[PDB]
Amino acid sequence: AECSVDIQGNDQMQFNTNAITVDKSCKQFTVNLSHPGNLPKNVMGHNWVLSTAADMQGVVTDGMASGLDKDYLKPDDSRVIAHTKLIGSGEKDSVTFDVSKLKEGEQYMFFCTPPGHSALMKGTLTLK
Ligand SMILES: [Cu+2]
Repeated sequence: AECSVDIQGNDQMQFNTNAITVDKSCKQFTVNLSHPGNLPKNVMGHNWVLSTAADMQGVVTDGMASGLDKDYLKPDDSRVIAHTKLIGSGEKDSVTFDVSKLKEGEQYMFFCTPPGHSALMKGTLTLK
C-alpha cells in the first residue's frame, strides 16, 4: 500500500526504477524485490541495499569483496540501513525498515552490491 514499493532486477543488471519516494509519515517502509529472467543467483543475483549517499561507496567496496556466500555485504555493516537478501531469477524477498531511521532533507541511495552491478543498479530514496 502507500508504505511499500515493488522493485525488479533483471538479467541485464537493471532495476526498474532509479528513484523511490517514501511518505515521511509512514512508520515503516517495505521493498518487495523480485528478479525476472532465468539466470541463477551465482551468476546474476541481485539485492536491494539502502545507505546514505556518502556511505554507498564503502558499502559497495566492502560488499563486492565479501562474496556470494555473504550476499555481497560486509557482515555487520552499520552503514547499511536496510537490505534484502540476495536473490536469483524467479525468487522474491521483502525488507521492512523503520522510517525513523531516515531524515527529511538527507540524501539516500539504494543499490545492488554484487560485482559489476552497483554502478548500473542504483537510485535515490527520498522522503516526501
Ligand atoms: Cu544486481
